[PDB]
Amino acid sequence: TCPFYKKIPGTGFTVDAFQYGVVEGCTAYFLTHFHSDHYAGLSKHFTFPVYCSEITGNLLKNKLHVQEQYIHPLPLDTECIVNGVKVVLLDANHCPGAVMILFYLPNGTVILHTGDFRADPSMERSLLADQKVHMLYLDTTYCSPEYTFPSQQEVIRFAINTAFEAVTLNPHALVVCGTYSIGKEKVFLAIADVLGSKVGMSQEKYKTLQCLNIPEINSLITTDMCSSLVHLLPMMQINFKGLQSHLKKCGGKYNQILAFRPTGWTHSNKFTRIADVIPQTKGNISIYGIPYSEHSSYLEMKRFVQWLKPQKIIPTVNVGTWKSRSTMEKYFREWKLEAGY
Ligand code: NI
Repeated sequence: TCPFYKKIPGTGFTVDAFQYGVVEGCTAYFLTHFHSDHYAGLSKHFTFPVYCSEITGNLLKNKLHVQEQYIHPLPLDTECIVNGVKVVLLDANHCPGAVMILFYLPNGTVILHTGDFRADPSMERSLLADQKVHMLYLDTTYCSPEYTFPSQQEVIRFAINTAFEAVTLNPHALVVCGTYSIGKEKVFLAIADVLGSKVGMSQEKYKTLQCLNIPEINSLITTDMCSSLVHLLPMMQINFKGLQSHLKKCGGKYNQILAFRPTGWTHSNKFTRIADVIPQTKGNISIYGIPYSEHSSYLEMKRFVQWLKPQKIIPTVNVGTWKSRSTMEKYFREWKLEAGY
């Protein structure tokens, strides 16, 4: 049965609610982004209207084989009508195609559903500023003060400098980047751009990237592994064993690997500045763990919510345990007392 946190009250709308079969009373199913926990249940067998961004629609058609008749793409930053209700999709600063949805209810209530997001100050100067938002459905992935991380830009600058140095020292070194879903494409795109290369990958991953509306993409990526000095592999294969095996496959064209593992947070974010990062090394393979997040830090989340001043918050992440719900409720009350709403 569909949870209350996936229903928009006073409409027949749901958000990210595809794993429950037919939801009784639902006339329009929104999909915030193409991550499998959110699209779970969608397939060529789905026959109700799905509303989403253009990029998400491209993925639904080509990767999941959802029939075109049921895909309803909407543009961003544009007031649209769906089933007699005014809605706006906003960029979520998550993965490609990911949106937040603003619902303008017939009774006059305004609801923001963030989907998955990485809060940013630029959101305080969007259409959200034009009116009061009463209810917030919030991505609470990192809703605890220990979760700090660097900016995306600091992480990219580190990755670019690291790769340029290693390949200038050894022109026969290969760079490898791990991946398992869409998101975090700037890691590999920026390293390839500094090295004057295309990015090589599997046919399945190339197909995915060709759905993302990236300008000039044919100049940036290829399925010809041989021609390229930045390669993508599944995250699972970024270990000494998998990287040695891969080096064997390339026809001795490279004698060394430098690899990146973009992660979420792990325990050592608590001490180590990006400049201090050092890799794990075994012989001619070195691997760097880099904390590249597409979710809000605690401080980013707190800033956004204290700016928005919602009357009610409904979390969408870590809601399966009481302990987690209680802890989140405590932070929400702190933030409200501090900021005066
Ligand atoms: Ni996501």
